[PDB]
Amino acid sequence: KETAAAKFERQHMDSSTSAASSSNYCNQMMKSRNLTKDRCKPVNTFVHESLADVQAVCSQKNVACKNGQTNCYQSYSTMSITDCRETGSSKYPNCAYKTTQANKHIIVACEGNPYVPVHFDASV
Ligand SMILES: Cc1cn([C@@H]2C[C@@H](O)[C@H](CN3CCCC3)O2)c(=O)[nH]c1=O
Repeated sequence: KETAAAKFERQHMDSSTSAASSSNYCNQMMKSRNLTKDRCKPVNTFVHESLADVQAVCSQKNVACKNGQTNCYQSYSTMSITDCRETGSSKYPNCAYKTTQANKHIIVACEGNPYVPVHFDASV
């Protein structure tokens, strides 16, 4: 069974590229990480930093989560990320995405022992 920590890694980690992420990136990545299986997931962010660096965000700047919970943390440094957002003409099962690379602070929710990222909240 997939732990919440594992699901965060599958959905949100891509340390293998620094972000040279082509226009193709989101179409390929959303599919291979199984985010287009039951529907087209509308919005999803991939972080291009080490797992150690992203996990360390759980000990960084504590900020309110969008849902009002208090277990969110914003990175002190900007990180290389790619936002994937569904196009208007995207129709399941042919999920289509706009790929946008940026350098931004990430906000993640953390839980558990060890205290690790389990949700991607936002980038700022
Ligand atoms: C704003 C933003 C949201 N997401 C997320 C991942 C997943 O937690 C979220 C789905 N939310 C669930 C309720 C509202 C939307 O899209 C991202 O992956 N990147 C973002 O920049």
